[PDB]
Amino acid sequence: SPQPLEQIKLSESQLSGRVGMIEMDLASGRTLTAWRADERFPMMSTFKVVLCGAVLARVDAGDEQLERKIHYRQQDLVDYSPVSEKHLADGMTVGELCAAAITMSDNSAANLLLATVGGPAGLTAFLRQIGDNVTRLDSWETELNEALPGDARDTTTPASMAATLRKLLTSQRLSARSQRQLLQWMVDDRVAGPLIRSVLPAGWFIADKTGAGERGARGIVALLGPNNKAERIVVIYLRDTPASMAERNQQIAGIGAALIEHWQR
Ligand SMILES: OC[C@H]1O[C@H](O[C@H]2[C@H](O)[C@@H](O)[C@H](OCCCCCCC3CCCCC3)O[C@@H]2CO)[C@H](O)[C@@H](O)[C@@H]1O
Repeated sequence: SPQPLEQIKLSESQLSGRVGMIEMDLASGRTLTAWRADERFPMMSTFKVVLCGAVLARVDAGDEQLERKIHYRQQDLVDYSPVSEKHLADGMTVGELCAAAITMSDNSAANLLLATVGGPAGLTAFLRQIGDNVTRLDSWETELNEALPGDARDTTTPASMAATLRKLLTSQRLSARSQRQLLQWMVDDRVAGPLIRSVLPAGWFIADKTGAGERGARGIVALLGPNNKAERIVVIYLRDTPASMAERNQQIAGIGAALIEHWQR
């Protein structure tokens, strides 16, 4: 593979799209590779990790319980609800809703959770409160995936998202149990995790959440590292490309491959 920045540039040229990327040491927050790290990209389903961080903050405060059941109606469901549509009769616990949102990308689960934190405005307030002054959620599922050209709504930047993920996972803002839960949900991703594992060299840790949206929007937030260790946060977003989903996937994979082949800093 080319060197990481070389590969990232090639991905833009080939997709005729914008790529944004950061690679960050998990333990220290040291920024390692960066590209358009201060530019705005749709979060899409990657927002669900931040959402469940806010939910866990409420649990830690005793204002929420992972075991609390939420009940809802078929008329509440939005597009793509593989787990939540199965529980119209019995409801789902808050913990199961976060598991469905993160591990299956369930959109109605995410909306039910989003309401518990005060909606898009509440989640944005939580972000400001942890010192992310950039990331913003404005819409619910599935409008938050619209990726309107030039729109600031429902965006993050690679740098802000990486810093925020690090805060949630390691800063002790969340309790020990909550930090561990948020990572385990990402470890358990069923959408992309198994596929990624199947193609990663032996010895590499992976945890992830992916997203997809309109106008080619695509992304991944991940923890990655050799020696079976979660060493670095890698955030990669794509926007404004007409390319097939297959090609967007392949380009993100190519950027990942370049980072892995050229890991030593
Ligand atoms: O610009 C597109 C690139 O497409 C390929 O990339 C290949 C790569 O050579 C191979 O090594 C990998 O297989 C392994 C996939 C690695 C996945 C890494 C997972 C990452 C994803 C991002 C977050 C952290 C984990 O596939 C991709 C896509 O076909 C080739 O390198 C080359 O044609 C071109 O430079």
